Amino acid sequence: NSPRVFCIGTADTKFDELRFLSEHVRSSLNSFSNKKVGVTVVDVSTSWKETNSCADFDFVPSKDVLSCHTLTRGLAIAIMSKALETFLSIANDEQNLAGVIGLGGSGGTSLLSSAFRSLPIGIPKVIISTVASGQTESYIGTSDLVLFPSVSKVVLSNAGAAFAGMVIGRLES
Amino acid sequence: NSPRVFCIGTADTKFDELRFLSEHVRSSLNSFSNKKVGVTVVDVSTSWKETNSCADFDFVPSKDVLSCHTLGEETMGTFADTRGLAIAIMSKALETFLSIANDEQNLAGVIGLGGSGGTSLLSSAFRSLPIGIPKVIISTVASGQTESYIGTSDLVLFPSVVDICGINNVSKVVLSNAGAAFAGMVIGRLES
Repeated sequence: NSPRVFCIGTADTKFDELRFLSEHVRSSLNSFSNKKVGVTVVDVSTSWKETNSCADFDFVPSKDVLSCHTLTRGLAIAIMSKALETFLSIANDEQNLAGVIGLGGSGGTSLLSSAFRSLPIGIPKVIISTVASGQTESYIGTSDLVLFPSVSKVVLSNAGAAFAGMVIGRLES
Repeated sequence: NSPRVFCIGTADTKFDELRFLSEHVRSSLNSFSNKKVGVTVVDVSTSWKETNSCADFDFVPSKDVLSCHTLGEETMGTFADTRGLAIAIMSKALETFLSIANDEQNLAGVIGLGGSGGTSLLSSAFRSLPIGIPKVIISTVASGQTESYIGTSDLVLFPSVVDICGINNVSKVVLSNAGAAFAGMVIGRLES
């Protein structure tokens, strides 16, 4: 362990999408840096998925995010969104969060958005979303949340690379 | 010419923000490289407030942008006033300039600043570029209705958050981030 970065998937995101992104983030982190940042891959899908792991990455399945939470645009999302928010409010409270990146459609975006913009301005926070070109006010609110429009390796690549950029340059100042 | 990157804005009012961000794009591009990409600041202002250089950056004045463009349909557009006609002609002249840079495959990326007016100017031209070339816009409008600006492209809007215009505490951290985000996209694409 070390300072962490999170690649996050929602229901929407297919395994191979998340793998490519995490792989590209890590690589790029290593490549941009001047010599280290870990890549924790987290699943926050509201529906079950036949996979509680992501290649060789430190993982945290949807059951675990959820676990750390106590009890309106869906109940499922309302629940998980909250559980995510608390989850990385902790890892940021440990001063061990260099940024977060996730992908989702309209549902997944609205899940990640709120959980993300609850993080201090300046903390790299990225969402590769299919609702980027449209009304974003409700997602970005009044914060520095970046929405990359849509997934495709070329766009996964630039998003991934853009995130590595913000992180590294923020940590190497 | 080596790969090249344009940091674009209306320097007549955003000079400090442009310099600052380019300062950051440049050092990040350096830092993150393993090898050499130039940073060119370019002015698209249409006001009397004329600007001739930006620190020690390669610089192209708004009249240089203008001079590579032949007038077209833009001239006969609507327009509440002549400022808006200047903005439209400039926007199209940017489109040509960028397009020329990309035909001469100098073009490794574009980034820009702007409010409502800048963002329309940069949008229109940034999206004429093929998908994949890094194109970012630090805009006070990213939080709102973006369909207009991004259309169907890969253009990314960075929200301006705003501790205000100019440079201070929290606009700085988004400018840095935007800068480094852009740098990583450019290097990553070139060293991939």
